[PDB]
Amino acid sequence: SHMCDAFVGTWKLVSSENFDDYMKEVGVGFATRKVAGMAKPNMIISVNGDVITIKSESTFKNTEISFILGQEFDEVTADDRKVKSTITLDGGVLVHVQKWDGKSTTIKRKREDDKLVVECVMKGVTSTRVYERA
Ligand SMILES: COc1cccc2onc(N)c12
Ligand SMILES: NC(=O)c1ccccc1
Repeated sequence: SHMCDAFVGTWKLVSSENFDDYMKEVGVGFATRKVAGMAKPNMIISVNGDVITIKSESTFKNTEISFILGQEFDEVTADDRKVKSTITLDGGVLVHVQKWDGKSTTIKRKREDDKLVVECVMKGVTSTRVYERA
């Protein structure tokens, strides 16, 4: 077993709050905000050795990242930013920091009851996205 065990599986989006405002703060343009905001992604998390893979699949886009904790990687986000990302585990929370163009945003993923709660923060704006097992 490893502690990241509790994240592994297939998850479906069940609620979202403030995501349009988060996207505005990140710099996402109108059309992508509307279509991305409509999406109901599944999140598929797996682990093989030290490598964690997170896939996010929707009618809008299918994305995939694989990474080792603490080891930076380059990521093309669903909104087409080219970012430098680092993901760590802090007290049981996956903490994903994206850097680009002198800006930064942080996405936290945590298990709470039977949910996987995703908190996205850009400056003072937070969006909370709740997933449940598929
Ligand atoms: C991280 O992936 C997403 C985050 C937010 C909305 C999304 O729509 N399609 C996606 N793959 C997606
Ligand atoms: N999984 C999500 O819904 C998500 C939203 C925004 C940024 C990263 C992930």
